[PDB]
Amino acid sequence: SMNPPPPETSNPNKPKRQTNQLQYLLRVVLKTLWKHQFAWPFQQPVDAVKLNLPDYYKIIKTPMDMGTIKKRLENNYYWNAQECIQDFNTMFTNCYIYNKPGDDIVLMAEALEKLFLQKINELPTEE
Repeated sequence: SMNPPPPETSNPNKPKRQTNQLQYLLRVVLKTLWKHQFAWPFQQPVDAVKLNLPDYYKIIKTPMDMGTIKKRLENNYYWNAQECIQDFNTMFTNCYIYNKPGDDIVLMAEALEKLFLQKINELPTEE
């Protein structure tokens, strides 16, 4: 029922880069999803205590959220675009695992994921 430590956003001995694709992931993809009317549940780690979801971190063992992704992008935490794309996909998948079809939170994730897919479709060639 207690909250775990959040995913790391800093790690000096992890190799990292700022590729043009990673720049697009921050300036286009994250920016588009972050400003959306449905972004708010995804802007920080799930607080299982305040939300009274004591089973959340029993079911979701690889948590991810856009607050973490934002900090990772701002901190140049990633080596490549695939790592960041995986974080977005983990975030959406976690929501679909924990919740059920038609739940408000699932409808919100679906709207954000549609925009994610539209933006990823125009990911530039590396570089």
